[PDB]
Amino acid sequence: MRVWVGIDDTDSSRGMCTTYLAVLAMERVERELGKVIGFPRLIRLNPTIPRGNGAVSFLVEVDDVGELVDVVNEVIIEHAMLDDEKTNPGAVFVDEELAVKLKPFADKAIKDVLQIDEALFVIGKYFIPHLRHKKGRGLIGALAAVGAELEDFTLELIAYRYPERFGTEREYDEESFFDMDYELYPQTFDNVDWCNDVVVCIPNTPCPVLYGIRGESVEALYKAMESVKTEPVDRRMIFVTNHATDMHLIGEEEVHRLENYRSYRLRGRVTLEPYDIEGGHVFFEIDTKFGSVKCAAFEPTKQFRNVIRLLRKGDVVEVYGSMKKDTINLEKIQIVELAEIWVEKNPICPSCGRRMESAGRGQGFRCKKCRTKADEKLREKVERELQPGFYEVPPSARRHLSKPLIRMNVEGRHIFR
Ligand SMILES: [Mg+2]
Ligand SMILES: [Zn+2]
Repeated sequence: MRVWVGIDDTDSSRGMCTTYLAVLAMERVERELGKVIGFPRLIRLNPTIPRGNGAVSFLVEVDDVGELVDVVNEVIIEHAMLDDEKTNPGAVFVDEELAVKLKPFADKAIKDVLQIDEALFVIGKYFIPHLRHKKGRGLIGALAAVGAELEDFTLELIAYRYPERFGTEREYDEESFFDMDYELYPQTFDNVDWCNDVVVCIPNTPCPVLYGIRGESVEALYKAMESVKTEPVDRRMIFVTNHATDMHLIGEEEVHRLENYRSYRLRGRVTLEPYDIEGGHVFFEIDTKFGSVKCAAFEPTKQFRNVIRLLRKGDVVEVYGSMKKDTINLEKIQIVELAEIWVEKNPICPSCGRRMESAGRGQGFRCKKCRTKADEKLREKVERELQPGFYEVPPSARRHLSKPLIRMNVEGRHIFR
């Protein structure tokens, strides 16, 4: 029997994660019960809920479901850090035929906020077998990993370390990764920030992941793997993911009001012009269908603040990001229509080229150093530095679910390698 297995909430801010444990589980199943069918899936959920918010599923074929539960159960007891207060493992076991009924659930988990009671209701309703070793908060993610429909998807090859070296500093050749990026980009993407000289695919944490490489094909991913120079790789796995799909984005048309803890694409026109602040942050405001909305480019977006700092009143713009504390964290932005600015100003002297000074209330204008004259004010359309089109935050600040420009089929994209 083909059964989908879902798991979340295994993470300890010290030595275990989500994906690692799912690989172990996969190994055990493969050896005790049956075969894992296809690739496992890594499903990131609402990225606003109080880094790295992702559940995992995989398809297996086994003879008996009750044994499957037990196998996974034991994997959890042995490997998950159950003592850690922020670790409430959940897992579910769903007939292939029944996964489809969970698409809406998954959707809501990715875009919205969910309660445990809902997860439980669904489980009771379909007599879904499940594990909840502590709190059942992890059953939300487990159910979502199983239900999620992936129209668009990307792949990530995740390489894990040898246990012996968990918690220690990683060893790797930096150039290795920049070189790998030159070769394969964009079949691999967002693994390096050229502008900021950062290897993005290598985490900063006491976790089992050595590196994770995002990309479009299995071919490219394994190519990336062979070119890269690191300390030895123990386990390795490719997941189909909802990374880089903007799957979390609720469009303005979809909704009456805006809420915090949700993410949006919405168009507006600038009202309150941009202004820096206290910590290296650049705010502004736009008028929208929902009224006045605060947008923000925080310090960690670096050069992306430069393009934001430009725009002026009335500019038509479309914004992408999460709402926290009633302001939108910009991930991406489109300059749609540039505001036309007219200006009436003093005439430029034709000889010396400097600005003509007034000559009195009705007396027109003059340039005294030449012997020159003119009667009416020069009238120019203001020419601004900001081109229309699309702009995004640099890779070192890309959020997991943020669809990067390179993966969009649009005109006027401004990408800075
Ligand atoms: Mg998680
Ligand atoms: Zn002059």
